Parts: sequence; structure tokens; C-alpha cells
Amino acid sequence: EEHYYVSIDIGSSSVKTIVGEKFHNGINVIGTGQTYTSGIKNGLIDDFDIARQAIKDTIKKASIASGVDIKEVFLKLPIIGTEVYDESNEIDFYEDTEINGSHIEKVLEGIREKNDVQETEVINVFPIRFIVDKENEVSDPKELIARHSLKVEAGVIAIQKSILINMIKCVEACGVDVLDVYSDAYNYGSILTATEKELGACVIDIGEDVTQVAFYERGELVDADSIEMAGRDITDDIAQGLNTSYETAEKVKHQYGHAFYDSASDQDIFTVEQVDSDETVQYTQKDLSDFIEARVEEIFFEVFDVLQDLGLTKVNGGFIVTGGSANLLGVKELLSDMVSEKVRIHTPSQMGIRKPEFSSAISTISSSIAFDELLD
Ligand SMILES: Nc1ncnc2c1ncn2[C@@H]1O[C@H](COP(=O)(O)OP(=O)(O)OP(=O)(O)O)[C@@H](O)[C@H]1O
Ligand SMILES: [Mg+2]
Repeated sequence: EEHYYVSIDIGSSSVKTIVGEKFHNGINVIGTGQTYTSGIKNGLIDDFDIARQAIKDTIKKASIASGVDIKEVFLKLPIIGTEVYDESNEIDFYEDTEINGSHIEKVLEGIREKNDVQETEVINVFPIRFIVDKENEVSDPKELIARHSLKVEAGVIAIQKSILINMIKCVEACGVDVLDVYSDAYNYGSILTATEKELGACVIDIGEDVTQVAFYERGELVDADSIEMAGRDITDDIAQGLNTSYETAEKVKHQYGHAFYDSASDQDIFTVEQVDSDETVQYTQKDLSDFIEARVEEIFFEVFDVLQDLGLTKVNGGFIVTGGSANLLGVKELLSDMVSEKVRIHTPSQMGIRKPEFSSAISTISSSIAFDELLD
């Protein structure tokens, strides 16, 4: 009777898998898997076989770590080729009907059916509110008696069919079933406080190839997008600036990386190899932070451009930065120097996943739980 929730994040840098348990009104992580791969680029499958093997290896790792024979999983989908919009649907009753999870599922399904865009598929439909018998608004209609109808006013996330199909295919080629998919646009709602989600908060996830942006207000997702600029570009800038290899630039980024120049130490020194020579050059943390700060600043300017385009300039709920690149020192200080609102770095609380790169994978689990609770 043991119930586990397994999520998979097919990242450009690494595939991440989490095995979760419902505990103390939250999630207990009993196992994780992580595999760095080259099969994924810009959040999409670049080499099917390599990606497939990476996913398989990650599922194996999580299975060994948790002691669970993983057969069914929940898959996150990146905010790429994605559209967010509002839609309503209503189902009719011709006799007094006690509402249950099946009616909710039906009325939500109708919204999936309403989409007639051939290239895209609706992946998530989440209720904003319910209306019983055209007049009575409710948060949760279950166990209420409807005499005429049940309407839902919902948020909808649709994605390019090619992405959905390919990701699911790649995962299911590893001997597991994909139970459901969850867009990160929906997922990131879980890392926010009720206050943040109410006032108007912006989530910025800086990964390797992709930076994702999602805005929430009045307790619901408003809109989302992604930018093709993240950690890899920071590394590129380091490699170019220090005239070193990409590999060395990556290691240097982890070891001495700092995103705020004024706070970076010129007394903290390190040595680096050269590409066009056999000689070695010494650099300081401040020298490095010059390039790192320039790139991260550019990323945040891209984020501001997205917010301006979406008409979401007012961010009273503040900024919440996550993802692997949020591991960099000085990120919070830089963004705080760029905005008048509150800024924080989100890191999952559970032991084993206290790294910001896991934010998506854990959130996915929450998402699934939420729907489980909704369709009761
Ligand atoms: N301690 C650290 N300091 C600086 N950067 C780091 C650190 N740890 C990881 N990173 C960077 O984070 C990035 C990977 O983050 P993450 O795992 O969130 O990306 P992903 O989800 O695999 O890729 P994407 O979301 O872009 O498809 C890499 O660019 C890596 O260099
Ligand atoms: Mg990611």
C-alpha cells in the first residue's frame, strides 16, 4: 500500500530523478539520481540514444538509492514552445448530482478538447475557480450537490507537440510509463510562499542552456517564457576571457565563481592553462567575476525584457532565483543591485536535494500530488 512519486527532469546539463514520499504534509525524499549528459541541448533532445541512456542510468541510480523498483514516473516539461492562457468549460446535469473527482476531471478534459491548434497539445489545465449552477462560486466543488451544472474557469498550458511526443518517447524507451507531464510554468508555483504568489512574484531559473521565467499573481500562474542564455554562456565567457579550455572554465566557475565584482576578492588567486600556449596564467576572483557579472547581468536584462514584453513589470511579490547557476556567489547581490524588490535564492529543503538545480524535479512531485488531491 506504499505510494511513491517519481519525477524526472531532462536537463541540458544533467538528468535528475527524485523518488518521493508523502510525509508530514510535504515530501520526504528517499532517493535521487543524476547523470550529466551531452544528449540534451537548449532543453531539447539533441541525440536520442545518448539522452535515452542518460535517463535510463538516472532511473537506475534513483532506484538503487531509494530501494524502489521504478516503473511509473512524472515528467517535467521545460517552458519552451509553450503557451499560457485562460479557458472555461461547463458540464450539464439533468438530476441532482453530488460532485466528485470524476466530474472535475470531465470538465477539465473539455478544455483540452477545445484546443484546435494542430501543432500544439494542452498539457496542463488547472482550476482558478469553480461555479456551481451558474451562480455559486466555490474553491472546491466536491461533495456539493449540483442541480444544473458545473463550470470551471481554468488556466491552460499548451506545448509544441513535437517536444511532448519526443520527451515522452525518450523516457518510455527506458522501460517506464509516463503517468503525467507537468510544465515548469505550473511547477514553480510550489517554490513560492502564499504571499509571493498573491502579490506578484517572478521565478527565474538559470540552468545551463536555458533560463526560465515565470510570473505568479493572485495565487495563480500568469505567464511564462524562456531565454536561451544561462550557465553555459557564463562558462563560454570565462573560457574566452581567460584564454582557457571550456572544461577548465567550467571547473573554475564552480571553484572561484562570483557574480558581483565589488564583493569578489582580488586576494583570492588561482592558476589556469592556456589553449594557444603551454604557459600558465594567474588570475584573481575579481578578474573572473568581471566576466561572470557581465554575463549574469545580461541574463537578468533578458529577463526584464521578457517581463516588459509580457506586461508584468510590477513585481511586488519579489524575485526568486533558482537552478544550478544560482549556486554562484553574488547572484542575489547583483539582482538586488538591479531591482528595488526583494530577492532570494530558492533551494529545496529536503535532505539529498538541497541544491537549487533540483527545484524543478521536486516541484513536479508537488504538482502531481496536487492533482491527485484534486481528482480525489
Ligand atoms: N557551484 C556552482 N557554481 C556555478 N555554477 C554552477 C554550480 N553548480 C552548477 N552550476 C551550473 O549550473 C548549470 C546546470 O544547472 P541545472 O542542472 O539547473 O541545468 P539543467 O536543468 O540541467 O539545464 P537546463 O535547465 O538549462 O536545460 C551548469 O551550467 C553548471 O555550470
Ligand atoms: Mg533546468
